[PDB]
Amino acid sequence: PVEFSRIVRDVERLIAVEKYSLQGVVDGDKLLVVGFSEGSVNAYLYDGGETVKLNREPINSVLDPHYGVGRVILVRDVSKGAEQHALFKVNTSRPGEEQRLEAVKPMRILSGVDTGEAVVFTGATEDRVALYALDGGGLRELARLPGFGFVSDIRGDLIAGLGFFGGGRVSLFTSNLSSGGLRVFDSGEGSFSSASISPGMKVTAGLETAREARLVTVDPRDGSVEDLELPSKDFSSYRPTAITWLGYLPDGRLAVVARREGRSAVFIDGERVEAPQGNHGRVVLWRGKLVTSHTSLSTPPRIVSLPSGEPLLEGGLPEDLRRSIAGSRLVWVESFDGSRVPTYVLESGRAPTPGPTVVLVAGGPFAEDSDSWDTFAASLAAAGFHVVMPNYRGSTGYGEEWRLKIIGDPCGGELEDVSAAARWARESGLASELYIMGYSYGGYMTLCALTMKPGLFKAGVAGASVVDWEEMYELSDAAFRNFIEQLTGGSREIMRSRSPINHVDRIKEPLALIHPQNDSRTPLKPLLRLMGELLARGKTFEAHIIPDAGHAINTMEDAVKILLPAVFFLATQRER
Amino acid sequence: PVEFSRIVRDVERLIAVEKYSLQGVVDGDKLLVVGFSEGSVNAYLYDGGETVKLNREPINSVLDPHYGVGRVILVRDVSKGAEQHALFKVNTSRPGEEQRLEAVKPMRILSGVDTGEAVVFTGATEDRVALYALDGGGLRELARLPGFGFVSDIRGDLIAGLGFFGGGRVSLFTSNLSSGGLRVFDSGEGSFSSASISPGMKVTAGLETAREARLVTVDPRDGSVEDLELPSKDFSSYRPTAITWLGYLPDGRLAVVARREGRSAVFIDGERVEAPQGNHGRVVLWRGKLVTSHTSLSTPPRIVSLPSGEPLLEGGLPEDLRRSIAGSRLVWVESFDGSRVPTYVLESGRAPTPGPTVVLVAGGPFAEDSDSWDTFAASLAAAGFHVVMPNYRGSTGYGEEWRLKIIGDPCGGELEDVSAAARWARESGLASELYIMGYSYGGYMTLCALTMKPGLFKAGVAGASVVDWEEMYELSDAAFRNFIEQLTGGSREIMRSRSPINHVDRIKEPLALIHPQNDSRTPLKPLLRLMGELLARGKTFEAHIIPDAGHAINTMEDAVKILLPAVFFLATQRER
Repeated sequence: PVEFSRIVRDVERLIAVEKYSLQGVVDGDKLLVVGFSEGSVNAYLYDGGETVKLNREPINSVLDPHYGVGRVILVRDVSKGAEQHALFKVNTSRPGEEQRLEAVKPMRILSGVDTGEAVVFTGATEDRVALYALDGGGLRELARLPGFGFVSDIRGDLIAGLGFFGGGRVSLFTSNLSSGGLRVFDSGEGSFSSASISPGMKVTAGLETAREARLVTVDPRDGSVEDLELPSKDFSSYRPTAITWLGYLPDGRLAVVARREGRSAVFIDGERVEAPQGNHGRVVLWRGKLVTSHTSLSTPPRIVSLPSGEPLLEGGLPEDLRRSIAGSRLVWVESFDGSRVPTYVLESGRAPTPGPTVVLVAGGPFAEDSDSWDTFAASLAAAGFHVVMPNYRGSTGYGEEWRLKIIGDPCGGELEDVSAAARWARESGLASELYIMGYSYGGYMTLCALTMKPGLFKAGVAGASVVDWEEMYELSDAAFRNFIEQLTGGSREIMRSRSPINHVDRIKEPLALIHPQNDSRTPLKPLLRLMGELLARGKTFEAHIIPDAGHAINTMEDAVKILLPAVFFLATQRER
Repeated sequence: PVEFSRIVRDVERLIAVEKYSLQGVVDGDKLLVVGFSEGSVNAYLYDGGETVKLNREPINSVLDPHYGVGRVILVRDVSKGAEQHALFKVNTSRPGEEQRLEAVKPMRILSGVDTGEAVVFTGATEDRVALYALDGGGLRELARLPGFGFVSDIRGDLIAGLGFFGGGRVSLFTSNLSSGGLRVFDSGEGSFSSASISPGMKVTAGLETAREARLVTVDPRDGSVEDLELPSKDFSSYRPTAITWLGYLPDGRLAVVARREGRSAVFIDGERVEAPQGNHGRVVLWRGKLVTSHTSLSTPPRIVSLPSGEPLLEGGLPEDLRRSIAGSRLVWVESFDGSRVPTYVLESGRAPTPGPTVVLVAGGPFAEDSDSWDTFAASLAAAGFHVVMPNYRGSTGYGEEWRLKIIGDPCGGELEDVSAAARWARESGLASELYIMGYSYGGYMTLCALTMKPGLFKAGVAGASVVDWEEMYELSDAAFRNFIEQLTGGSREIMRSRSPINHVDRIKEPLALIHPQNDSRTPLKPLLRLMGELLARGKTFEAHIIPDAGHAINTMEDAVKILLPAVFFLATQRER
């Protein structure tokens, strides 16, 4: 067959491998890392080499610590997957002892920074997206935001952040920790992707324009925007198309992680710092060393020091799993309007060529398939599927223009891009048969593909999918309502005609639906209706609804429950 | 630390182990066996060193052959699980060459016998249950049956069968191969469970009465019923409570399989024949040898020779799996009205005592938990659960009275019996925590327990369940409609108040639903509505819907798909 237990062995070990992200430096000279480890997402202190777990129960994230703070603020879903987060203070000297910050009622916590004195975060409720501050004086709403907004940085009383305030464009906003308020700075030529407040109290920001990315400095007093000149020209000669992150280190140096073609580079004051190939996260100064996270299509996220590339914290892949990843490459696929779609390809060592191939669209929109570890891809390659990961228009990493092409056109141009990648897989000799697997917006895309292009794929997996923009809209909080509005151009007609529930008649291929029951992003309710329509029309479908879980998986149990049936489904369709 | 891959390895091997049932003897000294082997239900010829697969694709069953016929009639679902069967002739000299008997439209085929000249079977369509004959003269409907009915035996032109024609009682019926018609013979004292036509053209039948079982002779000409006395008294001394099967061997000897307390014995002309402990199936004479099937709670069904107990065809369990079954016993649990519920207990070698215990109700009503192999039970024992298997009222094997107590009272006394067994598991020291898992009527029972006895189990798994008697009834064929009528006493009020869909508000425990999408016995559609109600009320639930599959699983793939989520769910609930 289908060797069920081998698939589970592989899949469970791919989930289990330790994955780390770098969050900052606390209690002077310890690293704060968030890790998938011991079967869950935990927060750890590292001093090189005890690793001390800070939380009891699994968490969802931590707020960004300012350097050397004596505490950590854990963000934990207290609603079984619906992402109503509560905040939990852990004093770094007493790990495992948590104190719920009761002043803040549960809400979808978006981002946040802890200064040591005050906790500043963005959060969404049913009625609003807001910027909040929690200090000794209690909880304050500093400003109501138009849409999704994220805190990037705080310096003194200045708060800087990124707002998604319209048309899919990203604005810079500032507020004040004392008085509050909101100053919004839009750019005419692109979107801001990252921000940090310089010692001079200006905001240095990554600006992503039509094709290129550059650094600018915004004076929040008068809104003047000037190009930031760096003492070294490595950065400008790199020609970056996206900025992952930037930050002023404690010693005043500007650290920038920028990318092109799905791989990043680290720059300090414009000077290129040697880094392992792949993608990098924030950069911290730690014991006079530059530390970052590093990942690639074959390297689970790990903490490395620069420029040596020396691992501080890494999970190692078993060798049999390493061998299953034959290799990766970037190809440029010609789409329907002559656009080239940057597609990452992961060749399985366990499949022939041509071989069964899954087009994997996970996450999105405004996500990117880069040279970064993907558990879905690895687990498909381990199961003997080649993987094609298309950066369809609406993806990030290739400029503002490519990313904005999706706005007002869900299940339009981007679906053509995904189809073009499928076609490329066959025509180039990669794929003997095509499947599509998607999660989130990708799950939405699976349903659009099967409804709009029947015959292209042999079978599809839709995880945590959008099936109806309209009912979803009705069920969404203020952040997601606004995001749907932006995505659809505020057009209720687009909401309707681009909803695959309205084109179920067209489905010819077998489909597996996987949905966490408490998903508050892509709710289950509409999915039940789709299943009724599939049943009434005699369609072949498989469905799996996962209990006490939502869009954000933070345990191995849930991860296995979401991922295993997807792989079993494909493995089984492969034998037919 | 739920070891997913370890459970998968055990469960896939437990499904994979070959399981055989004896069907008869063909072309003239070959055994006809139906086996789960090579991952599917197949028909084989066996001659004592070769096993020859007769079918191409997986089948559901074969019709009973008269000794030595040069063909086999396979019954295969041609509706992807909905159990609309076609019949397929295979000439035993040309295995793998099938010929669909196109004169017979697909229908739910219930039973059948092939004389070599004529194929006689019972079948249910939307509007009728009927006795049919297919000879060279085409298809003929011999008689319309009141409800479920099964052909038992044909001799010359006399057809004998068992009919469920009212009040849960089982009637003997006869018809004629030439003229057709229907003679029905009811007994006042009990139900007929088996029948065979003697050389003298009378019907020998197993009569199951209030407490004991006995053999009678029925003269179809005048309807006289007289006790059959046998030359040997071992059978009467045995005090059997049920008859499994009886048949006249080609030499005129009467073979009887009778059971008591979930274990059978074999008698030839009333004379006990040594047989391996457990349960036995039909008995054939093959090359001057008595051959039967044999199974026990630790022995997957196999073909053995009597009286030696010599295996002819058996799948061997791996050692590790054999040891996981610590032991079994029969206990008598006091129920709510003083009745003793005969419950089989399977102790797991991999659980402590007290230990996590699953009350397993699979199949039913009119089924029995006996000392017979159960893949669900073994696979729970292997995952570290003790298994408790109660013969609630409505079960067979303990007399007519116990079996008929369910009539008009679904989700009543029998649920009390199931709860009493759960209570006993805890009181006696076996169970540290209780779960309930059920399939088919057992699935119904899971839903009844969670709605009617919240807090009794920690969680439940309802597979292929009844959720609404009313909607199911609207979607049922003529056989199931009649059966629902019989079970509910034809009362629309019982249908309504005993449907767990009407009690969803009451569920406090996590619940996993498993359902094949084309189930035509317990349809999916009412399940979708249950899920909507569970969602709307904030209930924790897991659901798996299996594509292209129905109530009767005949492949490994489908079995894994139904069984794996059930075990994973319990194993995960166990860590709490």
